[PDB]
Amino acid sequence: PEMVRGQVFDVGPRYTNLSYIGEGAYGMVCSAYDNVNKVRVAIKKISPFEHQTYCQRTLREIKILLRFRHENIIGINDIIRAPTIEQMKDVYIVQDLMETDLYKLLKTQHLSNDHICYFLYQILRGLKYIHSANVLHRDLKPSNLLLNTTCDLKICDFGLARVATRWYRAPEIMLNTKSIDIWSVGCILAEMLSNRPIFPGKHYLDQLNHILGILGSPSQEDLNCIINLKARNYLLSLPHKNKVPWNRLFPNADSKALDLLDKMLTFNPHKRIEVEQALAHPYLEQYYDPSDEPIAEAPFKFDMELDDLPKEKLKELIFEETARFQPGY
Ligand SMILES: O=c1cc(N2CCc3n[nH]c(-c4ccncc4)c3C2)ccn1Cc1ccccc1
Ligand code: NI
Repeated sequence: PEMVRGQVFDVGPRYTNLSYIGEGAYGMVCSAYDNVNKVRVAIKKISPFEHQTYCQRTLREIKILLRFRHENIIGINDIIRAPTIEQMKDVYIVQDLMETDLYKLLKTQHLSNDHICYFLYQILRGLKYIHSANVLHRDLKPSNLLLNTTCDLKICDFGLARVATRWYRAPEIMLNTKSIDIWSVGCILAEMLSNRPIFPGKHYLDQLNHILGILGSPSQEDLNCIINLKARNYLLSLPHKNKVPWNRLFPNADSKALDLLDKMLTFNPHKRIEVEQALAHPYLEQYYDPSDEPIAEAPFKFDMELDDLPKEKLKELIFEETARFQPGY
């Protein structure tokens, strides 16, 4: 078995010629050659069994990604884990290999207005499907937006996905709602326009300050909803902040792109634009095609209350969910 950065990757004999992609808290992504399909694939190693929260994420992503089928959403082609539950410490999720991600692309490339428009369309087409299944992604960021050589976009990382970095987090998450994904897509749109994050806060306080520095001081109506007391008081203790017009921050940006940006980056989630209205925005006219925008057959529903389940039980559910990919099923 191969070793990638002192981490073992037990995916052989089928998957070999491993190469590092990235890593998180309890997982590592590599690329490898599939000796059956004769292509390179992406493999995601997960070690979640010590924590209940990590077990919940793993099971949700596996369940959601195996039911969904849409061009702009990553699937699961294969899953590797030990023959027995006692020996299963890791789960390897095999997925389509893409050329890069938006995080990497925005670090080296300046995007044309037509490419910002096209990438934005595919995010919203993907999210149109997700939201139609009554699911929120809850963690849309440039690293979760995969791109291939022909500019096809796929949304990955459904660990935080639920049935309806802090830089892409909606203010209502920071002040205690498919609207949270729209906020993230708004942040991503702004980063595509300038190659830098619009709200790069070092901490939540710095995050809220970055937000108010552009949007201006929140209105009474915006501070009317259920809000955390510490957060509400903090905002009430701040000196007035003026709203910075969108053309001052993005002088070169397409005004239609700035109209949609404004509607997505709305403090009040109840006043924020929805996915379908965003797809119909004049800015996405050249790509908008409701004939070619699939929705889910029925809303996604989990059979069990996963949050209440002990980590040992979640492991069993994971073992059963992953059984269909084992030889002799
Ligand atoms: O869940 C996923 C799946 C991911 N990928 C799998 C599919 C794919 N195809 N092409 C690529 C790619 C190709 C070239 N450059 C970058 C990416 C991926 C990346 C990536 C991130 N995360 C979040 C994560 C990672 C580790 C632990 C926990 C969470
Ligand atoms: Ni292209």
